[PDB]
Amino acid sequence: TTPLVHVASVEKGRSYEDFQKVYNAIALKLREDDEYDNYIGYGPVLVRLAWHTSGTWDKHDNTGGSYGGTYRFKKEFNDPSNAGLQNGFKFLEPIHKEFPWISSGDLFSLGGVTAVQEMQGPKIPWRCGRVDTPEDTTPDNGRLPDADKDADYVRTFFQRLNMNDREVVALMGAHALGKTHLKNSGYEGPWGAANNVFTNEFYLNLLNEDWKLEKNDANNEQWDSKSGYMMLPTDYSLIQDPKYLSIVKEYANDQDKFFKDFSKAFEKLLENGITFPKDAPSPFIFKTLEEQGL
Ligand code: FMI
Repeated sequence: TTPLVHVASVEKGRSYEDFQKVYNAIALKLREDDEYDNYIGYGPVLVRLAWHTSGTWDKHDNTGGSYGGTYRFKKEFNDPSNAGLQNGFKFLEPIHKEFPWISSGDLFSLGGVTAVQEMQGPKIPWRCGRVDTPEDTTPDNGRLPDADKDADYVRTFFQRLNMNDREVVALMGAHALGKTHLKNSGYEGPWGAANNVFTNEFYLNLLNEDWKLEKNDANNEQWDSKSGYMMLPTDYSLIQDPKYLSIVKEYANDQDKFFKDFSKAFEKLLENGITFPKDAPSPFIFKTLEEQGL
């Protein structure tokens, strides 16, 4: 029961070039399967997948986390909190088939990095080495957060993932991506207009839109704006709490600062629970398809 240690182990003989190839395959498929979710594309769901497979981590005993790639097991696969992520997993299936040597954890996390970068977000340094672990290492459902709570809940919840106020506010900025789907979470609507482009729009919308607390078709409360945008109760709590509000304003006024902070927090999130040997490769920074002329 003692807190186990997960040491990163580089996939046998693999290096930067090998992972850039996986990144490219993911990016090329993101470009090809552009019709998904009313042309939003698979970018957003891949980011959510990367986060959900990492967000089960508990700093107290190092259980859960991105290391094991346990989402491939039924218990986690069927977590109500992961409803809808099967689309992301299906997307990665052909990728894993072409590169069977990559671990599940590395693939799930790399999918998130690839999505953010291809959607014009900041570069996210990424490290390889996650190793698949047995089905009995799969964390129980209920470790992922709820969206119907307030700022105090958010702050306390994220302490389990060792994230502070700035890290939490920065991570939530990813909600500029995709949308909520009534069938998956009991919420409906997008947070903004640039559904598949990574920008700081989440913060601008929180501050500039005229929000009204309404009930959706699932009988859940959510904040709506005449522009057709929505915010979860937890999203809105970021402007209700004075400390979170200050940070929201900072990111709404500094795109570069948001990109830099999100990059650090996202990499941290994807690496929580992993021990990287002193002589492990330095983090990889993958070139986008655009940068490669592909
Ligand atoms: C890594 C960034 C990130 C973080 C940190 C983070 C944190 C948290 N998220 Fe969020 N998320 C991200 C990225 C990130 N999210 C993305 C990209 C989406 C869009 C998914 C899609 O469009 O398919 C979504 C969609 C989504 C939805 C709609 C799901 C659906 O109906 O398909 C809900 C209800 C929530 C709830 C919550 C919280 C508030 C409760 C778990 C929360 O704490 N999210």
